[PDB]
Amino acid sequence: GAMATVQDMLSSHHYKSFKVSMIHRLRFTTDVQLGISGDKVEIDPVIKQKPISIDSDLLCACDLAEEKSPSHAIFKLTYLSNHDYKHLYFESDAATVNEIVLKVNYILESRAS
Amino acid sequence: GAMATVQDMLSSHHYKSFKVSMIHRLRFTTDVQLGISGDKVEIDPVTKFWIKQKPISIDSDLLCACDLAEEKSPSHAIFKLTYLSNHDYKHLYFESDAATVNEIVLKVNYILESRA
Repeated sequence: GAMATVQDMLSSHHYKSFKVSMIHRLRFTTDVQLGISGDKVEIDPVIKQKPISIDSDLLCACDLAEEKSPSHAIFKLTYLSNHDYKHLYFESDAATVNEIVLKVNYILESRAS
Repeated sequence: GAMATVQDMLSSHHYKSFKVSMIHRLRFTTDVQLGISGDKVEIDPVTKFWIKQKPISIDSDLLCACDLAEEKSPSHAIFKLTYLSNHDYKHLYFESDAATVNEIVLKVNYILESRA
């Protein structure tokens, strides 16, 4: 019904941050805070260590890339940056990863009317 | 010794599969079975927003090179396979223990060397 749909929209678009590790190369990762809302995705350190800030309208996709075990999953976020697709990869435990992938797709899917 | 090394040359083109990690975008690994014989090289991966891994089949006559990329410990080594696919060179990276890796690299290069 209308209450449940509104509540799910609030809940998927509210800002929420997640402690994940960003993967620069095979086994070279840094710990980050990944902040996601309906308006922006931000990546801040807890190789480039300048914060990253992406307008949510420049996001393209967010997919699960590998789930190893309940405690190790990797996902890939794709966005536009000065006219090219870039990919960021992060890993965390599998429940966290699945929550993040669903939240980002729920925001991509909400753009249509 | 010499006769085991000659047995390995004799059997170099026979089918053998290895359980190794394929490295994706120089960032993470997934587990594959890498089947190698003188006929071809196959990579077969061993959940609604899931990046699908398609099986890869390469005719051995499109292989170009197989090179140890680095050896970290006895426990981690990485090799690179290069091949021609629709007119471009493609490169795949795999890692496993050093013993497995050295065995694959030798086997693939015996296969490339036997062209004649």
